[PDB]
Amino acid sequence: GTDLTDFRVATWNLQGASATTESKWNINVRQLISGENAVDILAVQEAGSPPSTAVDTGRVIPSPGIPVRELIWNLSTNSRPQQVYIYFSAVDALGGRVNLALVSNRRADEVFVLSPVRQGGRPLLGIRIGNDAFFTAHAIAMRNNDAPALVEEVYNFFRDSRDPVHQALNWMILGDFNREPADLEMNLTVPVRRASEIISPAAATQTSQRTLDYAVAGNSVAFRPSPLQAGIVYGARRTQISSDHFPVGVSRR
Repeated sequence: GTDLTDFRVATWNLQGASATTESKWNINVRQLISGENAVDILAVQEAGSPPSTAVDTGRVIPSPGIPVRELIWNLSTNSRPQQVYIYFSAVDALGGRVNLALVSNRRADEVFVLSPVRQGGRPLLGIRIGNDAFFTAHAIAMRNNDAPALVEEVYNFFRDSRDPVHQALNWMILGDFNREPADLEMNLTVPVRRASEIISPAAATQTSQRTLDYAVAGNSVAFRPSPLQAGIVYGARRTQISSDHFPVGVSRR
């Protein structure tokens, strides 16, 4: 119990494309995951292609026909955070504008790959570190979209586990839900509402003043609210990155 507060996590839709993401990874993602205020886990949407120097470990990951690879990314041989692990899903083997990733400063103990909940939707990619699981999500930009069903899929996945320790993992879904926080909350079933909390920043997370990028923390057997808060990473700076979404960080209030 009392888990998620040990981690600084974040989510960023970097609006990347497979052919041109080198700077967004080698500069912008690198800055989020290293240095004095590094996040431990970063969820990425529209991830493009991973850094050219990150190398597949060959880890065998069970998956229901969804591409997923573990890569090691060596960042330095001095700077405290020396290497990180990337879990990358090429969603399209074609244009590549809706790929997903998780970056972590610890190897994943377990990797989760859950199927899309709607035709044309993205899968859910998650990792477990100890008693906590973290997912990256990218709901469809449409009216009345798949965000509630994505959250419901994660809640049911853990509830249905045969192992009681897996049923009680603390989970967090970080992503671009493509609807505002209250709009997601009101469209969840009663048991999922009572078993989770939405953690969202007070500010807009994209340039159109909408709050679309945030986190849902939950536990499928015994939920207790966590003292977590979300904020805009770099909210105090005027940034010139080629994404219309801002990174959103989550950690203890």
